[PDB]
Amino acid sequence: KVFGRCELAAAMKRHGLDNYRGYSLGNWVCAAKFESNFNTQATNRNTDGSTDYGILQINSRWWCNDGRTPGSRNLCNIPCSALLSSDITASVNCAKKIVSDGNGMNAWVAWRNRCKGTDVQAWIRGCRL
Ligand code: NA
Repeated sequence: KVFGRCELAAAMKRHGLDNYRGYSLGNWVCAAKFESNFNTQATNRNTDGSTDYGILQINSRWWCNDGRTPGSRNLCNIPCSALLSSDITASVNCAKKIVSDGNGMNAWVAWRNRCKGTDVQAWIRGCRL
């Protein structure tokens, strides 16, 4: 599913991301825009052999199981395919583990290079929240 911008925020707000570990909701919308273009079926392979999955591009070296990432962990205890659902629940729940790992949102490279320090409230403007 490809979310609309305001529709995504509603989904994120309802699942408890607004101000989760102190990141305002706009940070999470901005990170989804630049990670996946709001497309829940986004996948991207990396040079190490890992793959990033779903609306927040969660990586199979640490976070989910894809059966092809040798030696990797599965810290969210999910198959990477769950991250591709139209229902974002599994993505959000895993995201909350990742941001709580010590480096905050810097674990998302698009966030660090395209959102951090920018006017991220602009991503929720106009929305009925
Ligand atoms: Na893995």
